[PDB]
Amino acid sequence: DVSFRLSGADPRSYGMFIKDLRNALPFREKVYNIPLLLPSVSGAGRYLLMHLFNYDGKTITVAVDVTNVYIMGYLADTTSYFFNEPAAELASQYVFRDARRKITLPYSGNYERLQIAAGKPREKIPIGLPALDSAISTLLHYDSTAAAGALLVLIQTTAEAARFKYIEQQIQERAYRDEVPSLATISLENSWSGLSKQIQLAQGNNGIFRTPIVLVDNKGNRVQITNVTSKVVTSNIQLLLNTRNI
Ligand SMILES: Nc1ncnc2c1ncn2[C@@H]1O[C@@H]2COP(=O)(O)O[C@H]2[C@H]1O
Repeated sequence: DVSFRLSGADPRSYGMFIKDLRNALPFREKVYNIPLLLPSVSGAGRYLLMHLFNYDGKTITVAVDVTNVYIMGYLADTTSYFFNEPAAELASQYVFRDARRKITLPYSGNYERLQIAAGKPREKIPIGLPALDSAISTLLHYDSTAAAGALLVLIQTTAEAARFKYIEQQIQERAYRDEVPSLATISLENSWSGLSKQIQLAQGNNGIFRTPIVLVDNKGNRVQITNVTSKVVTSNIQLLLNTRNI
């Protein structure tokens, strides 16, 4: 398992949590020095448990699929909650079995579906460590509209920070003050599957992307990624989605 406590949290302790989260995801190889997530994991081993504590020390446990860093569902006290999608229904056979009741949320975990349920797109929802405190508090007691927003904060401050060093550093900048995600943050979230695919294809194409990827850089400017010498490949991306799952 991995844990993060908002009480006494600082940029350093958040960084240690994101390092713990990356290190809990299995890999058999690295592609251009980036861990390659597994094509498949059978049984309960597919799911990592993340224990998150708000400023007041109240806790949820979040189940994460270790093949793709997707959040499946979470446990709050004696109630489990799962996304309305087949991967999450399967997860509910293995995690949080001892919950008194299991609620299926009225949405999948897709960003587009969560944004419709929340009533706002990601670009308008402030993120940061205070926002994550609020999200844990929201998820402790069922409210499906509030939960959608809280889940968009939770996904970006955990899974997306695990995937990209830049996003980890953006949340560190928001340790004591929330701010809507940067243009580069949204670009990277949207591009993870595409970048993962092109980096794996670059093995066999001399490090050259078969299809260049258009991103937004840390200054808000267009950058076209053509090959593995790009900063996004050498420094930023931390995990690759296996091409078998694309
Ligand atoms: N259970 C989930 N199902 C689908 N997407 C999820 C889930 N949990 C978190 N996400 C995020 O929603 C996003 C939608 O497709 P993405 O390529 O952007 O990557 C995904 C994940 O980062």
